[PDB]
Amino acid sequence: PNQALLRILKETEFKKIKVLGSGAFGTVYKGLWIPEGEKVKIPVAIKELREATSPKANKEILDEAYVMASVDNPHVCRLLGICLTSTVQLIMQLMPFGCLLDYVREHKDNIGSQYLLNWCVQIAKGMNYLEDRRLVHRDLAARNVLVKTPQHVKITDFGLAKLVPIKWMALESILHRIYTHQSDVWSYGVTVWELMTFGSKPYDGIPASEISSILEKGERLPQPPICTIDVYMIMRKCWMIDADSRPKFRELIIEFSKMARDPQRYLVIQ
Ligand SMILES: *CCC(=O)N1CCC(Oc2cc3c(Nc4ccc(Cl)c(Cl)c4F)ncnc3cc2OC)CC1
Repeated sequence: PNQALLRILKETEFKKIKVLGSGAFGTVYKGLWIPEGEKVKIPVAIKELREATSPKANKEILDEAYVMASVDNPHVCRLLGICLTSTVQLIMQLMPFGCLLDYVREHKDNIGSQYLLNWCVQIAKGMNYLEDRRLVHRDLAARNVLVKTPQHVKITDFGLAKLVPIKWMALESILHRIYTHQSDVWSYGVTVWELMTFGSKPYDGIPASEISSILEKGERLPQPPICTIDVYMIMRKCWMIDADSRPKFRELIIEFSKMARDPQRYLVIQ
């Protein structure tokens, strides 16, 4: 473990400025990092996890935090600092444009095929890096991809589950609680479907308990109108029951990179 990669922050070093979101996990804020002895105010995001009733020990938390601090890839968010008190507070660079799911929903009219394909490439690059580190994300979804700038996105919330999204999970994860890189590939396929539909809800209106029976019967998310069969076939391959028959993230990089070269060929957008 490279301890230098992770800053242990003092409560005086950072300030919460505004609420960005809240959920069962806790609260996420926009704030400022003001390291002592420096002349800079750094915009950051601060995530405060809900106070644990039987928390993991501080040693265990730091061990996971070191892993999150060691991620070095342009398409995966890195843990910048941590503050451990009654709660766990995580500090990361601010991604000013928010989650990609909100972004595609707000910009449905103005999003072209090259943007969409470039995002697919960047997401697969991030996931491939995590696989290279032998790390399983387990919660990839459009809501967990953040927009640093419109053409630079990063996968977030890695390791947060350690420290249930049935509609993004591979069948084996639902039935047997098995999570692997190939189950991440299934989630990747759903994430791409979210983007191609400009933020539609997958299996809209269907209860979580019914999803597995839908998947067992061979039903899958429908082909988005803008996707050519070439793009849809890739998405469908991510949803095969046999996990090893799904594409590899390394393969997804190559395919979407090729399509990104001729976007109008692979996406038909008004
Ligand atoms: C859009 C889906 C949704 O409702 N939300 C996701 C984005 C949230 O707004 C922003 C969050 C961040 C984060 N989040 C974050 C994730 C992991 C970790 Cl460890 C940490 Cl410390 C985080 F802060 N990170 C960076 N920038 C942003 C920016 C956001 O909006 C500008 C709201 C809920």
